[PDB]
Amino acid sequence: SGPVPSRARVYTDVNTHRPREYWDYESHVVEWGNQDDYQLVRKLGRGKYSEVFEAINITNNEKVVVKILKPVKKKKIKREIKILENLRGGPNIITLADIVKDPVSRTPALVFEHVNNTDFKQLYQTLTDYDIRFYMYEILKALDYCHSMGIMHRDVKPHNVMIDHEHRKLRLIDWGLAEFYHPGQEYNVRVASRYFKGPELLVDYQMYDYSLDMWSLGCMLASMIFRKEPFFHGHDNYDQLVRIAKVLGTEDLYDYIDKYNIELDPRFNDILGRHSRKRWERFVHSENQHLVSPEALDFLDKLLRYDHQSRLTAREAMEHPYFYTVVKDQ
Ligand SMILES: NC(=O)Cc1c[nH]c2ccc(Cl)cc12
Ligand SMILES: NC(=O)Cc1c[nH]c2ccc(Cl)cc12
Repeated sequence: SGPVPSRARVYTDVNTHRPREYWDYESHVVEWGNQDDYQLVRKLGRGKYSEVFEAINITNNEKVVVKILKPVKKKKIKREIKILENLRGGPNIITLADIVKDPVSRTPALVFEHVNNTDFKQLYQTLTDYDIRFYMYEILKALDYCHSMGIMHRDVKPHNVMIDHEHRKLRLIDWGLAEFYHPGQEYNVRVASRYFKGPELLVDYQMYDYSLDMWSLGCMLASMIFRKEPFFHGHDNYDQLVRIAKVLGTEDLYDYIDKYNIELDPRFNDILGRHSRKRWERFVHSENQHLVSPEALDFLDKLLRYDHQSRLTAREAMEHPYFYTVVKDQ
């Protein structure tokens, strides 16, 4: 009658063996700080959910990044804070230094460790083949850690990867979309950016898991190695599935729909058509060849799969020979 259920292949039950307070974020009490510890120095950007500022901690002149939240429901803020606290200190995770509240306007504001420069405008531009491997391996460290801590990031894309190319350091940021994985739980599919949503989000399969972040990572890698950003350039959510299908083929699409007994929105019944699975060589040209290799295409093929169950996990991804040179170098 309904969709066939699903469980993560790894880290399935790590949140069950935790004390309830670790993932029951609705019950978390926020420990506020004094916002008068801090002065804003200048603005750095503004995303969909917050404005971002360079700022200074006046007691100990420490330099800091301040994210002033546009108003969201109290429970999503408790979620983000709890996740950031759980992950603090893990590899390549942004560190949450404080959390403050404007006395007048009552707006919450997270305070983070300084890092500078973003993946955009330096992504498909200045990085060598070895850079891409190195930085991808650093992202995998973050994803494997957070998954092993029971947490889905759900918004992996270049805008949320802060790289500081001088010091070869990387932080995975904006955890406001992240969730705890619980076996059997049905999640909201209206997450992540259009170009990075996995097939499970596009077909509205709610019992997804960590492997969602591995579809996004595969999207990021495809755009970097082919120098085509975004790789899947959908007009909207329904067309986004069409763009994937024109690359991955429809056969595996309808195979995935049947294995999980997914009801396909009748909207799709006309735009998907029939498409062969294309070979990756179709995307290689003179301008991107120096970043493409058999290793990279093989690795990519194993991230971009319809069946979320069959994607490389993060730990498996780090064992792929695309990263042999990186691993030996540390
Ligand atoms: N002393 C202040 O209240 C300055 C200020 C205005 N708006 C903010 C938002 C966050 C943080 Cl940490 C500081 C500020
Ligand atoms: N949220 C952003 O993408 C804006 C931004 C620019 N530069 C940063 C550095 C650190 C952090 Cl947390 C955020 C930013």
